[PDB]
Amino acid sequence: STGSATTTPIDSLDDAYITPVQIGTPAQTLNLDFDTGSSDLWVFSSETTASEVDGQTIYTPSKSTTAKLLSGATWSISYGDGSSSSGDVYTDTVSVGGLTVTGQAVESAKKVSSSFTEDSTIDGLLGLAFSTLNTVSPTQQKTFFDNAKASLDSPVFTADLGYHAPGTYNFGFIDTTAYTGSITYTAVSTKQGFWEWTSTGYAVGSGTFKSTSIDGIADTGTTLLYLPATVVSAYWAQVSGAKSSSSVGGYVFPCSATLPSFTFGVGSARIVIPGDYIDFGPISTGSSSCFGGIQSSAGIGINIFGDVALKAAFVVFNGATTPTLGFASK
Repeated sequence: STGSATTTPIDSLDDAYITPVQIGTPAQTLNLDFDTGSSDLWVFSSETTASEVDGQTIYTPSKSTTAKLLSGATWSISYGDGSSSSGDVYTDTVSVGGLTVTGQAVESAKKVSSSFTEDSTIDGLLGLAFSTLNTVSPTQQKTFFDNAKASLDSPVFTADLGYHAPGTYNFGFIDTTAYTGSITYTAVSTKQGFWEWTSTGYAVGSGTFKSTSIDGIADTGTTLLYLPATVVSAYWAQVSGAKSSSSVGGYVFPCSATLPSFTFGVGSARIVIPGDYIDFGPISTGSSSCFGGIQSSAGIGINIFGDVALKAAFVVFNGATTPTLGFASK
């Protein structure tokens, strides 16, 4: 089997991407944030505290003939941005782009933090990291991908995120028309539960490539590219007037600037992030200070190849017995 679903930016900045997902019988379609940095499939629901729902579409398990309470199971998750959610668990049929999993754990939110409530476009998350990170207790649950894997033509999914445009998540096949040149594969460590890999270095603009190992995670659920302070300083030093602002929470630059590209290494291959991808616009409406899309990972504890980086590539998440990651230009 295979699946193929279009993923769409939630706003003009590509802050996140939503993908329609069919849950239950008859289908209830919710728009979920596919997150390769976490491992819970959770949804706004008929159980979510009413004051914490503001425009989201909710899953109502009582209206699904295939929903079953997973008795005694609870979940609670905190994300890197400080947001959080928790609740109880149903099993139900879940389909993505024509690919169906029966008995999927669908984590129903009883509580969500402010950032979730305030984002009316995101009806929940669909985790695509390794199932070892799943938060369901006392019986940990599998991700949608883990459940689908045995039925898939090939044990893979791909992320093809657009810049200011829709893109695609495919399950079970590699669309050879969706990228240019060849795919370069690189080793993954699952030790921390993430799609963790080591970039071979970077370049700023037309500068020389610096060969250096950068361990980080491929995380579709993080907007920006978070890298070591040395790397980030080298990038922003090439933008006149750019500076790190403690008050704003990172590097800012004059909105009048033209940003250089940023290249990262994948083995001997090179992925180029155009300068425009690194512009996250005014820090507040009407400001002439713009927020940067490359930020320091210092104090996160991990480097994160988020959407800024991933959207510059066609990315293969190979979930074979020995997992790997592939990157191609597109």
